[PDB]
Amino acid sequence: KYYHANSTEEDSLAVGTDSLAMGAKTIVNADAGIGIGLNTLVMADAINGIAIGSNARANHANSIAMGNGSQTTRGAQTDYTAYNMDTPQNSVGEFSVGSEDGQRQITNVAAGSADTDAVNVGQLKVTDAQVSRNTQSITNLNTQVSNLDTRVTNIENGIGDIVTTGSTKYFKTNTDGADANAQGADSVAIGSGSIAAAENSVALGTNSVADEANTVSVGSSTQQRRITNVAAGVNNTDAVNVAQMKQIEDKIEEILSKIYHIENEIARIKKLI
Amino acid sequence: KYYHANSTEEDSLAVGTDSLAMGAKTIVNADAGIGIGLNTLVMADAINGIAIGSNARANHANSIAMGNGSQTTRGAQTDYTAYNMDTPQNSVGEFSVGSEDGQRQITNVAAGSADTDAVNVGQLKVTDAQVSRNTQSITNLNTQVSNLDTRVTNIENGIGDIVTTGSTKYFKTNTDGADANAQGADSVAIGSGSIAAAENSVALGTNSVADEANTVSVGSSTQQRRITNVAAGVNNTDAVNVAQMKQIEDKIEEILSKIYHIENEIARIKKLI
Amino acid sequence: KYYHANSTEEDSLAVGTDSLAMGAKTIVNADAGIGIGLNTLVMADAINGIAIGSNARANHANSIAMGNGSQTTRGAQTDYTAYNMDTPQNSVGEFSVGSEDGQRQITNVAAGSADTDAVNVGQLKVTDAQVSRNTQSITNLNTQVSNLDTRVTNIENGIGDIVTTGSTKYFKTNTDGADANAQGADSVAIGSGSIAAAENSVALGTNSVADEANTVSVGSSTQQRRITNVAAGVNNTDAVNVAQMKQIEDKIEEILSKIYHIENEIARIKKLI
Ligand SMILES: [Cl-]
Repeated sequence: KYYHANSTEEDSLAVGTDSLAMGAKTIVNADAGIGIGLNTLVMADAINGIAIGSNARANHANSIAMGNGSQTTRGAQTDYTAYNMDTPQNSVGEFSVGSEDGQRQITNVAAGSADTDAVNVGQLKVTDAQVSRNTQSITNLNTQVSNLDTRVTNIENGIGDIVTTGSTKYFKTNTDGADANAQGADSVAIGSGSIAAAENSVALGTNSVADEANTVSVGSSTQQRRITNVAAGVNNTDAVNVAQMKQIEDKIEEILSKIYHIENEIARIKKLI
Repeated sequence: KYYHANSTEEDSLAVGTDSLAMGAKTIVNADAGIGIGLNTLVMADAINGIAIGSNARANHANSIAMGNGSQTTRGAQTDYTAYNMDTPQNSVGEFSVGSEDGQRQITNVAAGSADTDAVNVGQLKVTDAQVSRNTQSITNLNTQVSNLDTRVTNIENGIGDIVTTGSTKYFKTNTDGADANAQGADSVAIGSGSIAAAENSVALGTNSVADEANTVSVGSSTQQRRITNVAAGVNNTDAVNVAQMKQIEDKIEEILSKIYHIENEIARIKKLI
Repeated sequence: KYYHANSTEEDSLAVGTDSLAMGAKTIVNADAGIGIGLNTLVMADAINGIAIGSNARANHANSIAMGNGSQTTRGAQTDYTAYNMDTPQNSVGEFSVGSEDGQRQITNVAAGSADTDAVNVGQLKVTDAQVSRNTQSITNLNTQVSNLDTRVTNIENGIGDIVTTGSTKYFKTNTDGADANAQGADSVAIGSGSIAAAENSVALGTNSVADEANTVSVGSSTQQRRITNVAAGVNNTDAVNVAQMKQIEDKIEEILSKIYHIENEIARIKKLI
């Protein structure tokens, strides 16, 4: 009277101590067990459970099932291991909305607030919005970087020439030895193994050594150098060249010749008295 | 007798074949259908369904609803794109906890373990912990990268100056001709078109050619150079200057003068016999 | 008759207006309230609520609970900040599957499709597959970058030391002064304060000034320089050294001596007539 049930099928059987069970062919064998509809079984004494649907099945201790051919699949789980979740978890029971051969979408759900709340598809999308933002940021950086590698790579291929041969297109030196050394104040040192030891000096050439204030050394005591292709000095502080000296040598030879003849004439007189 | 129901409202109607239905105004029209409470409708023969609440509504085949003005919204769904997946998903049914214009939070839920388990707000937080870690990693690299670009920029804007001008603040050459050439071992070549062909040599100046072991060439056969601002040599292996030579020229002129007078005196005698 | 309930416990009490309530010791105090099984309450002010299980508990307005010692924990919550949302959220009710002290895994669930669908552990795994992919990409870029910094520190620690010093391993100059200046066409200027003012000229040395076409200046009017370590000239356009000159000075001194003796002999004759 307020609980109608159209049927010509067999009796309901609420077998368990303190149990409830409604519907045709409904075998509730478990203590304090609920089950509702066409052959909703409460398997093994397996206690306190619930199955609410056509051919429903409560199989695990302290669990629930819901609907068509639904079954409890593991129930209470203790010291168990959840996905995305180091540290173990505890559970007081399962809640099935389906089966191992068949599952169910859980519609119309408000976005979780506290930690143990079902989270919906929207609350995920929000995360996945960032992953996306991030993934893009990465493609940029792989890109940006692949370029920096190229730029840096060129510097090593266009300057590398300069840092290794210590040379430029107009100040070249074919050598691989000791670094030039400009050791005195305002000194210049050109070429491997050169040394400008003195105030305001220049050491010009491989293993040149300038060891005296205000000089330009074209070599050393262990190895001098001739200077070549030098135009005749004109001013007082210009360098003289060999052709210039040659001129003087020439006048000296002319003199000696004159003195010879003079000596002859003086003999030619002395004796001709 | 153990199933009380306070009411003066109309009858329950468990209409469907094999169906159960309890509560006032509860119209269960569907076969093997359950529905419980104030006008909980099982719409269209739409089968095997369930609605458990005030004005509840089971509308889709094989589905469930729960609570105030709740409705099944799509039910079983075959080969359907599920969020985030890739391959199609199958579903035996829906389970509504609400409606299109009203939804419900699902509290007190143990963290999912297997793939088809509801995941809670905690299991998401764990993911979002990493997104955060990652996002920060990005901001760093963005920053670190930009810092490198600025660095590479400065190299590219300091080192270029050289690579084009072949010149540095302290070694300069106003020019745009042939790269200098240091072709001999340990040789030095300064300035466009210079050539240091010989062992241990220097070619000092535009189009200078030093073609002899142990020399410094200040030009070539096609164009020599004067060397200027040269102090008087003191040591044997110092370069002499013109004023120095001028001294010697001066003594020679004094000699010639003497020889003239001597010649006169010798004539002045010869003839005065 | 189709609703059996094995028990010797007290009566069910469907107290609330329009309410339903089945099972032993079941106190349904709330209007339009459902509750099913042993000792299940609907007290507090649990308007329209539901509890379906052993010792079940509907405590919050418009809410639901399900199973063993289950309780409604907050119910309808409006304009609450739920995890990850920024926007506030509305809710028509809670759905508990457990307790503040004890919770439940929700097995056998089809992957959510629309926004308000429970999402399963699988749908998360898909996300977390990318986070992983991304995290790896980061570790790479942190690496790739740590390299580039290395490579770039090096260039700075090689080249730019040039741009600061004006010096390469083989063209050094120990100086802070005025840049070099190569002002004439095809001119060369070496060292701080040097000036190559003239066509095709070289200014060799700190504050050297070459102000005449086709010259190499080793200094200036304000400060000249000796040139050292210079081999004896051989060719006409080679520079002469001092030892070369000393030889000529020596012959001149020999000549003057001769002329002295000649002069004496000439006097020795003149007067000896
Ligand atoms: Cl990420």
